Amino acid sequence: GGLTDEAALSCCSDADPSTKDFLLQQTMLRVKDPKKSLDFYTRVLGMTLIQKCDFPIMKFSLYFLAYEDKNDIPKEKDEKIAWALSRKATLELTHNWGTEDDETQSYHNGNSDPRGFGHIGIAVPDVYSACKRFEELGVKFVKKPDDGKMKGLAFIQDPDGYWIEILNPNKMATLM
Amino acid sequence: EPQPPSGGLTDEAALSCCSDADPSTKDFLLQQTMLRVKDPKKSLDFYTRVLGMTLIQKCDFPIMKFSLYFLAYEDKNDIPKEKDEKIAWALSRKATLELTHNWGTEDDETQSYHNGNSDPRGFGHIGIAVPDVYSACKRFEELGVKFVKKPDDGKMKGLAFIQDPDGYWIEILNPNKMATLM
Ligand SMILES: CS(=O)(=O)Nc1cccc(-c2cc(-c3ccccc3)cc(=O)n2O)c1
Ligand SMILES: CS(=O)(=O)Nc1cccc(-c2cc(-c3ccccc3)cc(=O)n2O)c1
Ligand SMILES: [Zn+2]
Ligand SMILES: [Zn+2]
Repeated sequence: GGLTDEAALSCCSDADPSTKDFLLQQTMLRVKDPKKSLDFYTRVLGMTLIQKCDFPIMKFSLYFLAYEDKNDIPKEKDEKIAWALSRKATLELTHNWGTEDDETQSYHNGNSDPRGFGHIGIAVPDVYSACKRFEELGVKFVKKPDDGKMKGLAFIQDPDGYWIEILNPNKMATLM
Repeated sequence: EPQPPSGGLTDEAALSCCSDADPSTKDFLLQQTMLRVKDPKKSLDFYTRVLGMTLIQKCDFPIMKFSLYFLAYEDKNDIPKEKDEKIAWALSRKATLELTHNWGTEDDETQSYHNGNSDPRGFGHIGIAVPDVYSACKRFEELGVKFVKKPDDGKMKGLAFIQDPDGYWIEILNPNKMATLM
């Protein structure tokens, strides 16, 4: 069986004062082709590319996507990195150079053997209107809002096949 | 001297693939990152005691034999007591971690999840911004935390990777001391 609410609470500790300003800054996913991924995250999902970092010595690039206003991105280089890497809730897309030209290469989404990571999730004001727009855009669905047991909750996929949950926080309590 | 090769995209080519955010997406937020955890007792102790996150919501689904534990950097005094209000508040917080416990995994010694950092790769890590990478890592060392990369080991100094009980990687970074690494 699972843990009781009390058994879970007993495993939790209060926050040490040295961690009081820590923030959950990024989730990193590797992407085969950044051209496809940037188009999906910006045009389809509405995120903004807030920082791009190239590491020629190590043959990779990092793309930082976030729900931020493009006009808040600083003009100066060093000021840019400090601002982008201090935003909460960013998505870091790692492009290992050359994967886009390797026809046999693909990344694993974590939802089949071996499992681990499952998904990222976007909270939206209306799951149905968001998903009607995704359908019009040709987005691939793992779960349409009214498919299966949990109504009003969807899973779409990005170009690498990573799962993205689409949820409305105000319509979740009814699923319990 | 000759310069190292320049692969991938230029800044301008990357921006050629970016479109302005559609106004219908104006209120969207990146709410959660889901990771499967073998033993929620160990994971809750790690994320709360070591990292200072708070358990904001616990969901149990007996028919499906799993539980969800939502962790976030939120004040515990902001957690509503009433069930419906609590769910709406927790699931509307930005930057939460959803830990999935498939019941029974904690009893199976031969069971473990994949961290995405060995074949087959995909997900890499979550990352926490801190005021001081060095003092945070000194404390993690005192607490017996497993490291992937100490701050001054490897190519990029002042950036660390630790691991949680399932072996997922967690980057520890100070955004004010990253620009000097370029
Ligand atoms: C066991 S699994 O790995 O297949 N995952 C899974 C399956 C079904 C629903 C949800 C889910 C529910 C909920 C939820 C539903 C109702 C109330 C609160 C949370 C939140 C959420 O983020 N997710 O992903 C998660
Ligand atoms: C390419 S990889 O799969 O091996 N991952 C990886 C390894 C080491 C560091 C970084 C990193 C750097 C930086 C960074 C460093 C300096 C300046 C700007 C960003 C940010 C960041 O989030 N990460 O993860 C990423
Ligand atoms: Zn990172
Ligand atoms: Zn989820």
